[PDB]
Amino acid sequence: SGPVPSRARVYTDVNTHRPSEYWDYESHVVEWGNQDDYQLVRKLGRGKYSEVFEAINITNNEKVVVKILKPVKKKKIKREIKILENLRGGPNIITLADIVKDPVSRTPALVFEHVNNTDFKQLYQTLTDYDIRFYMYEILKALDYCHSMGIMHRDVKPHNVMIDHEHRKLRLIDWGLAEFYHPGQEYNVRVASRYFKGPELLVDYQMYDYSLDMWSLGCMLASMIFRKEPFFHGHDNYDQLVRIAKVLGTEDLYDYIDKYNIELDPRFNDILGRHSRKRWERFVHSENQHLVSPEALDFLDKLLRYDHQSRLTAREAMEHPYFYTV
Ligand SMILES: CS(=O)(=O)NCCCNCc1ccc(-c2ccccc2)c(Cl)c1
Repeated sequence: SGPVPSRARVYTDVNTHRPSEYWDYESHVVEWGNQDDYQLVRKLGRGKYSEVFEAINITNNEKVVVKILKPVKKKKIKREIKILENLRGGPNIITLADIVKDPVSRTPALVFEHVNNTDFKQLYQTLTDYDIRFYMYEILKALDYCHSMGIMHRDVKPHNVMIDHEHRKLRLIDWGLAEFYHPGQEYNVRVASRYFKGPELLVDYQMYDYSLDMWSLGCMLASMIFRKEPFFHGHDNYDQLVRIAKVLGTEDLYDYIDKYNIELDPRFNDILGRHSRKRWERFVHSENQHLVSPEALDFLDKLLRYDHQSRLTAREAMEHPYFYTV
């Protein structure tokens, strides 16, 4: 038979009921601006096919962020531009302000609202249980919103979450891997960053949905409340599944792959082994006990499930008792 088909439990047909103009990014008409309105200040980082810079919009003396894209694949740039335009104004979503080209080098660049990020390697051991609840809820607002718009982010991780702690401002960034969800579509599993990859990706189950972002969110929450970064520390994509199996156990892994009739890659034969299901309390230690609670453990247990259909949706997650104090 092949693998059993699957579809999202929420926002299943949002793109189906919309015109082609919304989701057909290949037909989208991009109108470039003039990069002369912007003066580059400093480098903020470097990605696989992008260099991010802090800049000045000289026409109003306002700070902006400029992402210069290595134009490796045109279809992918068009996809990101369309999704960004589509999501513009959503809660906690980076705002694409302009799209410009270097008049001379002709390289594409995306211009965004400036976010004053506070350091990730400093924003730790000062953060409280309340702060973790607060920021997790702000990320869920972003996720429920983009999922409601028929988009899955597919690269949820701490590097893609910008926080201005002084102003308690959060922005979900880097929509370069984002995609339109269409029920029954088979997607490329070479998405997300290793530590944040959902079991569906590691077993090569192509018919995934929004729930993939919910696995990634669980990995970020686990690393935050247990002070273990990353939580699942795989050295490769095959080893990544083994690290998950050391926590969730091999019994539920076999239940998952049987339910979807997934063929497990021969490379897992000699590395998977047998593992018991671990209790979440096993990860509580003196360094992290002030951040852990029965509510946090119950919430995590509902996100970190092999079965992508059994994971909380972003809206069910926002209703969880872990967020009653927010
Ligand atoms: C250089 S750049 O483009 O600004 N990127 C760099 C991003 C820096 N990340 C900052 C970050 C992201 C997430 C969380 C987090 C908060 C609550 C729950 C889970 C995670 C924290 Cl503490 C810090």
